[PDB]
Amino acid sequence: AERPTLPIPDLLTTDARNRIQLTIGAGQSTFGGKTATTWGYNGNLLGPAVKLQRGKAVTVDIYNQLTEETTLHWHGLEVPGEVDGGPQGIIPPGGKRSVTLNVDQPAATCWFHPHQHGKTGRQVAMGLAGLVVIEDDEILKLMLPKQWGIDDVPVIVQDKKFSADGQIDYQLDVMTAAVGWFGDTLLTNGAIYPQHAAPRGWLRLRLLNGCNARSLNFATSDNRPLYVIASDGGLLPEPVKVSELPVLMGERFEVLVEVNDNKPFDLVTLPVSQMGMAIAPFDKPHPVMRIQPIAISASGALPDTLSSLPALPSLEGLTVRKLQLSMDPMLDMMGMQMLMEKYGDQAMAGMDHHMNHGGKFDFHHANKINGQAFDMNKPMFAAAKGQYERWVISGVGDMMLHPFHIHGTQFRILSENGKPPAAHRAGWKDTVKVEGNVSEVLVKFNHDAPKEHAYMAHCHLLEHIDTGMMLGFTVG
Ligand SMILES: [Cu+2]
Ligand SMILES: [Cu+2]
Ligand SMILES: [Cu+2]
Ligand SMILES: [Cu+2]
Ligand SMILES: [O-]
Repeated sequence: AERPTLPIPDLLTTDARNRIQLTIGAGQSTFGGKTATTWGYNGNLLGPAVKLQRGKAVTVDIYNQLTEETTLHWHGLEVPGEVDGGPQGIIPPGGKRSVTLNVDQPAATCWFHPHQHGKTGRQVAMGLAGLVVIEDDEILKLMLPKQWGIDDVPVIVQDKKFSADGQIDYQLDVMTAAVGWFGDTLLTNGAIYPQHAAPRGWLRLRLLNGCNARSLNFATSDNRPLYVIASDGGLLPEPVKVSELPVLMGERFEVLVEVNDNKPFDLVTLPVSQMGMAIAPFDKPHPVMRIQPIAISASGALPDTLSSLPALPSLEGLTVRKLQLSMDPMLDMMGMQMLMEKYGDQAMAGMDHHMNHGGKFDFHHANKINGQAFDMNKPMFAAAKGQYERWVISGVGDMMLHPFHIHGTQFRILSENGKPPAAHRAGWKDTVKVEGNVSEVLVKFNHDAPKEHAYMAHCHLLEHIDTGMMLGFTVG
């Protein structure tokens, strides 16, 4: 049997009333020939790509047809707290909420997903994620590959595991609270190892790591390079050639890759040094999708220059905020123990050389920032509006991977886990690696967020969010 074609999310623009309609609902999908209940936006699984233009306002009407509450957060969008769709942005089951997004940031690939309090991991695992394609005047002048689903394609990479009956096997338990929910089956826009037919020339891939907990590292099967043109928050100043591209949970990169006649190749993910993530089949390079060259010329360009990246400002005088991540030691130890007991030594491959005691010992509030498991009723601080701040985020105290994400902003990384950032990570980012060390970012918030619709700052390993590793903050 041939590989299925790569599914392409619909690219959705506004109607005459200036509205985009998103319906959140349950349906069925098929994986390895077996039906599973899944959730999607405007469909059974995943979601569309919402197209936004800088300087234009759109209204999004969001219909929750689930039987449980949800929220809809626009990861990477610089919007006021009131429309941010964090855990306070509740959409009742069977209800509708509308938001007006006044887009004011550069071209970028962002995404959207639920932020339901304590249930974000489950709701993403069940299928809910969509994309956001922001354009501006600058990017169109570059003449990059631009034919959606032909030479400009989104690639949403996610793992799942399934029970014997075919259903998605999600659990938030002591093991997954520590190390995350991860699986043995890799999906690419919902499909298992699809093919994508691409014209000769440049192919633009908009890569999203949509896994709950699994870090990825993209490369090609024949070692042809990837030319990174954009990070979370938009274009780099010029392309950065890489042989491999690590991507943390919730991160996006756009790359160009060459397509040549008669030479199919795979996009793959290489084994990562993260606990639990190198269990077979992920102990070896794992195909993500096959690129099948078509002998028709593609028109897109890889320009020498992409955008202007402003200089980092002087750091003296700027407010320095400390955010100390932590995990309860006992529940960290217990989750790791359960991982080791289940999978053995392979659960640490590639790393460096039972009674009820009450609510005090509950893993549901075991993970914390500044000594506090997330309290939706108490923002931890008020950040300045329109002012650069230096946020220092420490994971010293444990060795888990914490891709740290801050709502309401695109920031510049100053130190990523104790080193200056790689060139392709030195531009606009909404995520920074924290793993047993300290990161520092330069952040600015252009929009207000009140106590009642506060911004969040959190680890993007979803099971850590749901077990407390998040804080709220206000702006303005
Ligand atoms: Cu996110
Ligand atoms: Cu976000
Ligand atoms: Cu974490
Ligand atoms: Cu978030
Ligand atoms: O998020």
